[PDB]
Amino acid sequence: KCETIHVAIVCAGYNASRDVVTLVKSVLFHRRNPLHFHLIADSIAEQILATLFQTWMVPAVRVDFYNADELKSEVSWIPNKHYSGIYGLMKLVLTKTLPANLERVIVLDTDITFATDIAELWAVFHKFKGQQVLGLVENQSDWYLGPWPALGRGYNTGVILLLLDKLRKMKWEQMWRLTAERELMGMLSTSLADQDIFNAVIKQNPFLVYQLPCFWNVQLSDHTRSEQCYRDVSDLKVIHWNSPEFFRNLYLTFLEYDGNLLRRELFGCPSEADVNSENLQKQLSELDEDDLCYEFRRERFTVHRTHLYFLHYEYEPAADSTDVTLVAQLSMDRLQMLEAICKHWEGPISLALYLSDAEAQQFLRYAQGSEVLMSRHNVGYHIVYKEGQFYPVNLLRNVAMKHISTPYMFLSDIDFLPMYGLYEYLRKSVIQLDLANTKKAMIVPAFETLRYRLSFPKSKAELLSMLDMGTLFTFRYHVWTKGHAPTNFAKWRTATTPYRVEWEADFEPYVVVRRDCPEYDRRFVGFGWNKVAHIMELDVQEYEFIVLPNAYMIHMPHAPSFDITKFRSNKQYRICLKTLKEEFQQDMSRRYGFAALKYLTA
Amino acid sequence: KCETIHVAIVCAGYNASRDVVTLVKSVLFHRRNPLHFHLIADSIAEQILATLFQTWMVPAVRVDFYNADELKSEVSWIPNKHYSGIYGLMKLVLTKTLPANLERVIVLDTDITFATDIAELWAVFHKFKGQQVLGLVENQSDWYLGPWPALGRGYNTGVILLLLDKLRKMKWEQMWRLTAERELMGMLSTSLADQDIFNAVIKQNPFLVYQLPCFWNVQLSDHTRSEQCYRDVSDLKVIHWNSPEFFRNLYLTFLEYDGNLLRRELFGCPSEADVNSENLQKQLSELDEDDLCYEFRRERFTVHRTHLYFLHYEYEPAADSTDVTLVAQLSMDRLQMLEAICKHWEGPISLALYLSDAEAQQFLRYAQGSEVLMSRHNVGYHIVYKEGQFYPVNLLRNVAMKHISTPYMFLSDIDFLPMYGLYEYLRKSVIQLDLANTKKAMIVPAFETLRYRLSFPKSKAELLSMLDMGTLFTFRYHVWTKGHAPTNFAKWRTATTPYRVEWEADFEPYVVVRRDCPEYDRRFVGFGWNKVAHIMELDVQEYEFIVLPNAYMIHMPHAPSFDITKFRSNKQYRICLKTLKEEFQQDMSRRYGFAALKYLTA
Ligand SMILES: O=C(O)[C@H]1O[C@H](OP(=O)(O)OP(=O)(O)OC[C@H]2O[C@@H](n3ccc(=O)[nH]c3=O)[C@H](O)[C@@H]2O)[C@H](O)[C@@H](O)[C@@H]1O
Ligand SMILES: O=C(O)[C@H]1O[C@H](OP(=O)(O)OP(=O)(O)OC[C@H]2O[C@@H](n3ccc(=O)[nH]c3=O)[C@H](O)[C@@H]2O)[C@H](O)[C@@H](O)[C@@H]1O
Ligand SMILES: [Mn+2]
Ligand SMILES: [Mn+2]
Repeated sequence: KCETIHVAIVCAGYNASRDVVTLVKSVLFHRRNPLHFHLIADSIAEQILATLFQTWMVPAVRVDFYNADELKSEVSWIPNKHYSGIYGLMKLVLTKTLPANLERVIVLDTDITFATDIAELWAVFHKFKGQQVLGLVENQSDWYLGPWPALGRGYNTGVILLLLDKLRKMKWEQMWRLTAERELMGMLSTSLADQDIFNAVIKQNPFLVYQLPCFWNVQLSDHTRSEQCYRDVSDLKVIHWNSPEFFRNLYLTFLEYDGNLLRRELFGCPSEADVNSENLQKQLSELDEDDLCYEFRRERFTVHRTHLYFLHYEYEPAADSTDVTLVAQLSMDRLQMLEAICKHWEGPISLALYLSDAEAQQFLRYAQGSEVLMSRHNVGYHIVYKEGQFYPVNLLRNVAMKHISTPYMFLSDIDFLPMYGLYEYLRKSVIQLDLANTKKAMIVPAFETLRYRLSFPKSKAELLSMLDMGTLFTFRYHVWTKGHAPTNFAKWRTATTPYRVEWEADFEPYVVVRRDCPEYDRRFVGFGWNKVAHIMELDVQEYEFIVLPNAYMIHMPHAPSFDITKFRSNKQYRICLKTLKEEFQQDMSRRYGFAALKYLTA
Repeated sequence: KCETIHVAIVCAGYNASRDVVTLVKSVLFHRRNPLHFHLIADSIAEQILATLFQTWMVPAVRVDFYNADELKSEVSWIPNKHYSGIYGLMKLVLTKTLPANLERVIVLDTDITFATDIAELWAVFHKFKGQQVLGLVENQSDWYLGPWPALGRGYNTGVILLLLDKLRKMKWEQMWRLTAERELMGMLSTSLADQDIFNAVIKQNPFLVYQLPCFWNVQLSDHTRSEQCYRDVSDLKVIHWNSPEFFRNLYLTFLEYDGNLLRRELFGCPSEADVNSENLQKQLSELDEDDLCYEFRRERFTVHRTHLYFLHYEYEPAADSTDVTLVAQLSMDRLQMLEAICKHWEGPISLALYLSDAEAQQFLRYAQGSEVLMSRHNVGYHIVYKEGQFYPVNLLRNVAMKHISTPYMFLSDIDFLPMYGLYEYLRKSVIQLDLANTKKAMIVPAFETLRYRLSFPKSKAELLSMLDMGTLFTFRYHVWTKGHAPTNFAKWRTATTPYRVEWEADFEPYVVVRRDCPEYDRRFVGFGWNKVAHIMELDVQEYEFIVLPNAYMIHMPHAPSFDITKFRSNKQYRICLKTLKEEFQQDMSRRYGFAALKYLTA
């Protein structure tokens, strides 16, 4: 009843990571038995998938990872032309990689979707007889009908059933190696990668292959002409999207399905105790539900499913080791800023987007449909899926900061447009002020405007002229000047060299710091006191606040978010935010003692 | 295998409508057999549920409605104090209301959630023996332990299994009527409404009751103390939320589940042909997928699940029959306007919100947590659930217009704040201009501002002064003046009486019209040409555009929506919008002929 079903998936890259996320969602939507995933992945995919499954907390799912690079030398001698690359040749060597104590496994591809319970496919293992060990579905295309030799139409490696014990007893490694060498002696190339090799083995030993029903692998490829195979669309099971209305709706069902709905244990089967799940349960049990601020404390320890590098990412290390990454976080309603930011900052960017699955797909379509975003590869998109009622601003900031590729980071905001050439200016400033060997934070002055149509200045003199004419203002000039009052804009107007300032109450500048800067406090959600706590923690750790003369950023106006609108620092939210501020002050007093006394009167 | 399962639900009110939506979602998430819902509902709930199920298009679900008011006289003689009111006493008379050809039924309450397949509960009907006909779960509270007499702890009417044929053969009506009369001779009142009466029958004839397992009705009431009943939380089936962490997560699973995922047919069972579903399938099949504008044409005919009156609504007819309803539509990112609008317009408001299920719950929490929104009952919230990629602005406008309660409607916008007292001014203007007997549209001048902090003028003179100082501008003054150019603001500055204007190219004012105004064209989605087509249709039907002297509205600035940002009338969206404009012009030429020739050069 609770028999563990083992699924082996080969993943490599960010696109493959998204595809395997979709496949795992499809499998979990129909599962009824414990699942053990064996992910053969390179480091790029391994980090993403490990973080995703750690934060996902799916009950009765055990995930293990295997170094795909170590297997490259196993297939480095086989030329390949399939778009999956060398990683497509690794499904042959799974018997060498998977643990020796495993008997049966279901090998899948990243472009597979499940419309039925995977236990039904696992039950097919009971029907194997004789020496049949590879459960394969006959190819639905005329590719092998005349390519690599195959039996009949050939078999498709999109879904495979393997009996590892029998393959190991029969020395599958030597068999497939000899078959591949013999085929490559004349073919000299592979058209469909290891799949072709599979067919070659099927030619030599047809008795090893068990022909599964066609509806276990519905290949929607070009010129498929398989209408008879899926004539009964109601009873279709597994779909393969190998293409370079019901199917579209089914795909969109899982592509936009909420993954947090999968955090429910399997009935009748014990769930293994995970450290993160146990910690979350203990912390939530410690919280008092009678307290009026229960929601905020619950959101503080809430673990959000995080998908690092949601889009393709590339980066090259800086030769001078002084590179700076723009760090910001945003929700969906701020997407219009992104392109503008990409037009101002030419350096690496690390963003944390708080999107739902539907919003994640909308953002993916927007990014793939935008020339500006597709022309830039050094922008890191880390999607933190929505959960709870409040906006985890500090959690998003921590996610963005932790996954940068540069020694220094600028803790900017998505609503702020920087000046042109600020990237090179900060790269020079870190060398000039020697931030590597000192605890110094370089403050970038913040300005705000109320006009959407703005002629962005190309120099500091033009910015001063615009300030004189009343078009621009210092940030929060009309509401709360205490935030940037210690910036000393009056001295900044005529300053030609960076100058040090001192911390004051409610100070919250925008700082360029090192990679190892202390993290934000996750206890603050929504709007208010988010950056004040971080600036206080910076000051208590002996950080020197330095204002640069020739740097500035302008806060473009934005409609109030639902966070502000609902919890506009009034009534229950104001009381809870004051309580959180008091708790943070108490923790500051306890942790550092004498060095943190001056913040009590702040 | 495909046996039809009949579920009887009593619904009354908007809160009950939301609850029954949640219950239906919970039932459909676990169903495996055809479902036939019998909804005993009053007109208020009947309209909402009929529209919701018509737009929902759930396969293998047959919904029928029964007049609950006609049954009131059947229980008008029984005093009741339960918060469900007289509608709570109707479950007794279901045998009188349901069709005589039905044998077995499952009676549910609006506060029920299903965590297991309802076919499992329907299979319990096979286990009935003897004269046991009411499948009930013993009450889990000490309410009946000492109230109305009961057997043991009593039985809970949250979930009932009825054999209608046997009840009719045994004359259940007379039995329960006599039992209720005898009990009320001494009790004189009902504490738990018909439930108490049920228990009384259980006292007289205990052999009629079949005691279901406890986990078929898990009552989470106050002082429940039933930990033993749900000690195995993994294998819990039906939850009753009769209260005035796993349970919370389970409730939020269905409260925020996407209902459009339920539009999948049951495997192995034929689906009945519905007129709306057939029309949608035919229209989508007619559309060419090779056309680059496939998405827009698909969205044109897409049927969106509509939930009329998502919150409690009250209204009183105007004595003079000249009342005007502010009609507007908005998405989530415009919620901050609502309260402001409620501070300006004291009359009835009809709004159409394009929210997802999670966004619907967020809006419900915001509205229940806001004093301004809870103090106003004449605001109609019609939620149109998200589907597709584009914003159905015209569909939302049609939904808002069609469900107003007043003879006249103002086709305003959510981004526009009206002047104080505009409600009474328009109520006087409709009488002054005699819009009842003439085809006249009263134009309200539109202005825009770029400053979020605005001192709203209390008179026209102050508005003129603000215009002179450059603080305010006419709407789209800096971008596209053609939209409100025919408004003739120069004449409006000194005008003291309403004056007629003439239609011009791309004219798009904001008009007060009658209830029977022609609807918007649903072929336009996103942003662009949405109101131009409606104004052209108004002009081609001989509507006189009248500008009022002492009326104005100010367009508060807003961050660009994702619709503008992505499809900012550029590239593919611009081409598709131009194509839609051309098609609308062709339809205008064909439908009216000579009277529509002047729009070709527009
Ligand atoms: O730096 C500051 O001075 C202030 O910045 C924000 O306050 P504010 O800008 O008024 O409010 P938002 O516009 O909601 O916050 C801006 C930042 O939050 C993000 N954001 C986006 C969308 C959303 O709904 N909520 C939200 O907080 C934006 O992407 C951006 O990074 C913080 O919430 C304050 O705690 C802080 O004092
Ligand atoms: O009112 C008008 O005359 C014009 O409104 C919009 O032009 P614009 O104001 O630039 O764009 P929006 O800000 O999208 O229009 C305001 C309306 O759009 C609604 N809205 C809200 C949110 C959203 O995502 N999309 C959207 O269209 C708002 O609720 C409000 O009713 C349309 O693009 C024009 O076709 C229409 O004629
Ligand atoms: Mn901001
Ligand atoms: Mn607008």
